[PDB]
This record gives sequence, structure tokens and C-alpha cells, in this order.
Amino acid sequence: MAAPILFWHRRDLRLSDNIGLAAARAQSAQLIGLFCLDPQILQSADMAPARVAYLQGCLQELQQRYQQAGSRLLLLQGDPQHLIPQLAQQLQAEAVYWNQDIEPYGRDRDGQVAAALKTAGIRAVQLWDQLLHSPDQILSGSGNPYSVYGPFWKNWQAQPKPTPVATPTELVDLSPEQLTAIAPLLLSELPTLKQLGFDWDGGFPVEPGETAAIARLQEFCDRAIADYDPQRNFPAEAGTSGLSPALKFGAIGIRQAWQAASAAHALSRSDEARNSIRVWQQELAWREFYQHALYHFPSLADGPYRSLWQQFPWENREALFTAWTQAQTGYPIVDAAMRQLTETGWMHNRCRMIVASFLTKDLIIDWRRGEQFFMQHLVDGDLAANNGGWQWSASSGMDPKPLRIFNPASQAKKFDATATYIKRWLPELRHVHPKDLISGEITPIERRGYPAPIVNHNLRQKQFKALYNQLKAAI
Ligand SMILES: Cc1cc2nc3c(=O)[nH]c(=O)nc-3n(C[C@@H](O)[C@H](O)[C@@H](O)COP(=O)(O)OP(=O)(O)OC[C@H]3O[C@@H](n4cnc5c(N)ncnc54)[C@H](O)[C@@H]3O)c2cc1C
Ligand SMILES: O=c1nc2n(C[C@@H](O)[C@H](O)[C@@H](O)CO)c3cc(O)ccc3cc-2c(=O)[nH]1
Repeated sequence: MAAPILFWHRRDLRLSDNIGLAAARAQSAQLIGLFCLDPQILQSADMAPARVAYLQGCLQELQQRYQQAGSRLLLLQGDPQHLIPQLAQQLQAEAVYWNQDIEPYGRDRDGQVAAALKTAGIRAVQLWDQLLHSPDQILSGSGNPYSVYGPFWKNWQAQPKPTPVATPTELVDLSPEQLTAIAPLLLSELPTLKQLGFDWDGGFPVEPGETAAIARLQEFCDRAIADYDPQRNFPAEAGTSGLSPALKFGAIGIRQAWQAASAAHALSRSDEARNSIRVWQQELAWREFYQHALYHFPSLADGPYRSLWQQFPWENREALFTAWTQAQTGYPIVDAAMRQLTETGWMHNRCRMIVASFLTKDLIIDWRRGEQFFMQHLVDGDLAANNGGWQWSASSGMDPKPLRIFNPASQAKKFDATATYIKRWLPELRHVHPKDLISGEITPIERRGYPAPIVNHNLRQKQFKALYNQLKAAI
């Protein structure tokens, strides 16, 4: 009990399995939560309507959970460097708790806020919550960060795994006197999506909120997971969890997700299952690899990390970029993926690799243009993972690899052999023959209004290799 402790939420929108929140409840029952609508983020051109819609639904639930627990979630709108210390001063808060992040913006903001709180004589405690292992814990024998997945995985996998922490209960709300002291800093109501200027009708991979995310984890683990491998390969198959946005925003705790995978892996008697489960567990490790990477090498966010890739002579033809964004490339597998993206705010992972390779190696456009278009549409848009996926398409950052220019055709054959996914997103081509949809060779008569390939794959492959080889001669 005692004076109030403020817990500042940002990307951990849940009451359960929250490290910082659990640590705070151990210090006082007068635990008040807050979320600050930050214009520097919400007004950025990098916002996606699906993503704000998801965020807004998570906050609605969180307001309720706090009310049910005994206190409330305070809502502010403005610059946190200014509003957080002021709010804490007015409430003479004993401390302000929050969970650390890996993003440059987040880390700079947090330092300023912490500095301001100290100046005010108020304690700020920042703990690690969104990762099973913090960036400081996973280092090589020489005490250096990993820039290659292999060694990172062997280390990460051998570390003892933490257990989910308890959900705080029996909280005590603020008094009328305290509410009066802060009234001028508060928002009276959670704004609606239209009030923020966004609209979204495309649905979600998982419904917003802590309850839904938890329900989905349980469900994925009682059935799906067992078949993860190889079901995750096929875009037509609903083989993945659909939890990506819940993990981006912390609607589900990472220790709860790992624990569920552990349990499922033990109850499983089939060796095939035990494998699908271990494959999903590695996907959680890829997530941390990319988050630790941005933490250790922040410059990654600025563009190509490897020097030569910084000098690459991208062609950058706007006309090709536009057709890409509009799903008018003429390459079925590609256009189908781009339609799923813009219509639903989500895209199967195999398709993200395919459209990324396409933009970088076929269209020869600086991948940063693609990185930004993705952030503007993805419900799970996440700087670390998106930047990691795009650097991947060019081997310009972490975990590099030898050149390999994909053939959309081949990929289609491999992952959409029957063209089910393609026709799902390109109905105007339902009449066409799989063989044709996979190959991309459609007769002008049965293919309709649908465009012809905007580029010739083989001519593009040579062009790219040529630009790449010329360059290698001056590095
Ligand atoms: C170009 C590109 C951009 C990407 N952008 C994002 C993005 O902005 N946000 C995002 O969450 N993921 C991104 N990824 C990875 C991506 O494929 C997603 O994690 C998505 O497919 C998850 O769907 P799911 O939740 O069903 O995944 P599952 O297969 O169920 O995996 C479970 C969780 O593991 C994590 N994960 C899975 N694959 C990866 C991966 N390759 N890298 C990092 N984490 C991974 C995610 O948190 C995911 O929710 C990107 C990948 C590429 C190639
Ligand atoms: O504190 C906030 N965090 C927001 N975040 C959550 C976090 O990513 C976080 O603030 C930072 O750590 C990002 O550096 C958003 C993330 C999105 O992708 C989209 C919108 C937001 C909006 C906010 C916001 O208004 N306030």
C-alpha cells in the first residue's frame, strides 16, 4: 500500500505476466497505470491503420482490467518527457516503473524521462519484460554481441528459462483529492479510432486484447503447433499462430507463450510434434535475435549495415515501385501477397520473403522503400523484425549470406503448388489454370485486365548480378 506507484504502459498492454508490473505490485497496492498517446508516434507517416486499430482495442481492454483489479489506467496525450514527470510530481508518486525497449526512439525518450524524474527526486525503475533474455545476458565468450544467428541460438537455447509472473490484484485507487491534483493533465476518455483520424475494416489475425491473445495461444497449442512444421510453409494453410501483433504490443507475456510451448512439448508423445513445437520455439528466438541486434547496433535502423550495400546503385524506378504497392506486377504470387497485405494488414511470412526479394532483386528498388510501405500497412509492424526481414532480402545487415536471387515462379511452385492462395487473393483469375498462375504465363485472353509482367525476371536477375559484381570491384 502507501503512496502511489505509477506503472507506465507502452508496448506491454496486459495485466498478466508483466515483469515491471509484478515488481511494482510488490512495492505498493496503490498501483496506478498510465498510457501516454504520443504525437511523435501517432502522427508519423509510418503508422498503419490496422496497427492503431489493434492498439486501440488493447487499451480498451486494459482500462477494464485495471478497473476490475481495483484501480485505473490514466490516459494522457502529449509529450511524455513533459507529462510523465509532471504527473508524478503532482501525485507525489513514490516511483515510476516501466519495461525497457530496444528501439532508438523508445530508448532516447526513456533516458530523458528518467533524467527528469531524478531531477524531481522521483525513482524510475526500468526492467526487462518483452524478451526471455535481455540483450545484456546473451553475449559471446568474449563479452560481445552476436551478428550471426547460429552462435546466438546455441547460447540463447541453453539459458534457464524464466517462469510467468503473477497478475497483480487487490489494487487501491486514487482519492478524490489526488484526482483533483492531476485533473488538468488527463484525457477524460479513450479516443475512438475515427477521432484519431483512422479507419480500419479489414479484421485482425487475432482480436485485440489480452484475453483474446491468451485464448489464441491456448488454442494454437492444443492443436495447430503439433503441425507447425511444415504447415508454416504454406500461405494457403492457416498453419501459424497469428499472434504477431499480440507479441508486438505485449497483449500476451513472452514467458506465458514459452511455457505453453514447453507444456505442449512434454504432453506430446509423437516425435513429429515435438519437432513442430521446437520449430515454433526457434521462431521466438529469431524475434529476440532481431531485437537484441537493434539494441546492440542501433544504426541498423538507418539502412544497409554492410558497407558495400550502402553504395549499391539501386535503379529506383518509381513506376515499378507503384505497381508493386498496388499489386499490379503481373506476377501472381507477388500480387496476391500484396493484396492480402493491404486488405487485411497481415501477410504470411513466406510471402513477406517473396515480395521482399522481388522488390530488391527483381525491381531493384532500395529496400528501404519497401520497409516503409510495410510499416504503413502491417498490424504487427515492428521496427526490429521488419528491418531485419528487409535487410535479409539483401544480406545487408545481421546474419549475412551468399547471394541468391529467388525465382517467384519456383517459390510459387514450392509453396502454393495448387495455386489455392493465389486464387484466394486474385479471384479475377480464378478461371486460370494453376500451372499458369504458378508460372506467371497467362494468355492475354484468359488473363484479363490483369497486367502482364512489368519486368522480365531473367533480364532483371542479370542486371542485378551485373550491378553487384561491378561494385564488388571497389570495396
Ligand atoms: C520482410 C519481413 C518483414 C517482417 N516484418 C515483421 C514485422 O513487422 N512484425 C513481426 O512481428 N514480424 C515480421 N516479420 C516476420 C514475420 O514473418 C512475422 O513474425 C509473421 O509472419 C508472424 O505471423 P505469426 O504470428 O503467425 O508467426 P508464427 O509463425 O506463429 O511465429 C510466432 C512468433 O514468432 C515471431 N517470429 C516469427 N517469424 C519471425 C521472424 N522471421 N522474425 C522475427 N520474429 C519472427 C513473431 O513474434 C511471431 O508472432 C517480417 C518478416 C519479413 C520477411
Ligand atoms: O507510449 C506510447 N507507445 C506507442 N507505441 C508503442 C511502442 O512501440 C513504444 O512507445 C516505443 O517503445 C517505440 O519506440 C506505438 C506503437 C505502434 O506501433 C503504434 C502506435 C504506438 C503508439 C504509442 C503511443 O501513443 N504511446
